[PDB]
Amino acid sequence: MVLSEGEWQLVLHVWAKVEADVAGHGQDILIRLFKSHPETLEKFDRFKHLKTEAEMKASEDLKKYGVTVLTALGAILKKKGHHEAELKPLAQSHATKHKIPIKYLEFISEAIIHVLHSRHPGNFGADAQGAMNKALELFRKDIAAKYKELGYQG
Ligand code: HEM
Repeated sequence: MVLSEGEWQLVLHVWAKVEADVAGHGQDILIRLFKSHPETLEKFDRFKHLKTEAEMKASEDLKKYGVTVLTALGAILKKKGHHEAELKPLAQSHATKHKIPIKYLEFISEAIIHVLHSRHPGNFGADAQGAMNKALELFRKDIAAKYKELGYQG
């Protein structure tokens, strides 16, 4: 797939708002993911024992990971599709060490779109949400193709 420059503009305009508070957005997104799809919390040995949202909110480890995820994804989005280098080490670790099925990447993509819609309604109208969705589909598609080269396709 290929996004037009106007679609990348929409994606990078709302991402610039997320970047004013990377740790807060990271928390919201992961909590939305774990509340919606609790099976995903099991991949985290660091904090799969968390039982409630309150515990999740108070976890410093969870907030750190949120920053890790959003910083890596922000660097990929800013490439505007030229992200081959960035995707290599990510696809290897998620396919061979963590073992994250593509389906889980779809789940976190939904959680991102939900939180942007909640926090940034004025910069996340239908067109900007369609463009973010396209940017995340592109990301999943390219990661899925690398999983396959790596021997995992999950
Ligand atoms: C937007 C999508 C995602 C991005 C950009 C991302 C990025 C990262 C980065 C940069 C790391 C640390 C370096 C490395 O291990 O490669 C990491 C580690 C990890 N990721 Fe993610 N990730 C994403 C989705 C997921 C999902 C959906 C799951 C699980 C349901 C997952 C589970 C893990 C695990 C278990 C670790 C190890 C954490 C540790 O113990 O510190 N990732 N991820």
